[PDB]
Amino acid sequence: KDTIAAEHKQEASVLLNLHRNKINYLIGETMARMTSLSIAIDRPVDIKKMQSILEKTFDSEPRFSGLYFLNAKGDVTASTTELKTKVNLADRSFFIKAKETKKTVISDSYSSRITGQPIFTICVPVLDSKRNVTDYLVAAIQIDYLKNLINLLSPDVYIEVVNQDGKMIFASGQASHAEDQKPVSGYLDDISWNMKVYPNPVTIEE
Amino acid sequence: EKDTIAAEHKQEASVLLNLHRNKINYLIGETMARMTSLSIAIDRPVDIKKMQSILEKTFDSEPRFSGLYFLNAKGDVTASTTELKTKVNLADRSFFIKAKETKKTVISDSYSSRITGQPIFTICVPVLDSKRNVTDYLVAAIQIDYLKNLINLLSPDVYIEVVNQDGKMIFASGQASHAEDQKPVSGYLDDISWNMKVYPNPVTIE
Repeated sequence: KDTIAAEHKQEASVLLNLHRNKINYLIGETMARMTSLSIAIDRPVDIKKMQSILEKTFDSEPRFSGLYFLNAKGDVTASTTELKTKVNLADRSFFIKAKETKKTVISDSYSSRITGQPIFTICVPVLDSKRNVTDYLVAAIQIDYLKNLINLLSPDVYIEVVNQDGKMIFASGQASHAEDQKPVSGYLDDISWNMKVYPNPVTIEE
Repeated sequence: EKDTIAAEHKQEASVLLNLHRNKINYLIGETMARMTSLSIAIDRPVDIKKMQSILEKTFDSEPRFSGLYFLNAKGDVTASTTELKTKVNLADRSFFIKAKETKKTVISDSYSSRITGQPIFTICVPVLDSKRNVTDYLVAAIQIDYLKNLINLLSPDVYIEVVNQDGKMIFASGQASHAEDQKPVSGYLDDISWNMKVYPNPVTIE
């Protein structure tokens, strides 16, 4: 029984690596796209050009809740989501941190002010020649997209992702599959979310 | 007995194979993403002075690149992170030929850089006008050494080999003597036809 259990633990550890890599790739690639956009856009930014870019970047990319451009004040000035009212994001932690650090920020999860759904965001400050922040690129990723990705590959195993405060980010599978099991866990690269993959129990065969 | 520890050594070679393939696949995917976002963000028609600055900013602090270049439709290098001594034309390169014909991103096999003289592989992204004619090319050359050092840094003590589809050695990490009497766990990368072979460690006295 110890031998099958050990196979099951190794399998869980394989899934842990597989699924974290998928998420790390999505996050990393998005950081790289937003960074390249911030570098290549011609100053001063033409807002209709930026709107076109965001739409083209968004197109056929289910990972995104939306892509947005903000002015120095945090007003959303371009948006893949058709906005019904003016939106300002200056109060968001990621915005406060991006402004302060003048570096890319990857936020914890929260409920989108624009769509009402759970997202997390990658924010890249756009700088002028004097290193002053003039604008912000914001890529909002849909948490549910990540969850569904994992669940489709691994429907029969219980996987949890939680943040440092212990907030559930998402959970995939039936928690019952986890009974009497200790999980195999590990953090993501760009955000301190911890993924826990529970090994499946040893069945009657044996 | 032995067979049980050998099975563990094999599983860890498999873990390493996936770790390292994931790393290189990410590097290639991220670089493609950076180049495609660049072509989308920049004003058209492309201004060569602005492209030159963008390439320098992209290249700066990126050990991965041998160099970044922009080619005109004839294959002349028109922007370059590498100081050029004479005119350079890459129209004879296989990747250029395939990029021109397919009008899609191409990833090349390894070769010796005409510009730096070092072993590299390149990622080439054609730039198209409104009517889908190819007018220019973005070229990102990555140093093989960078990949080799990347693998070595993670796994000094195990023998790993990367060979292309024809059996040409791309690079090896570690001492070949560690592979003696072992069968490798192997797999191809995603976007380039290189096969990575990770040899498990021998069973020790313990």
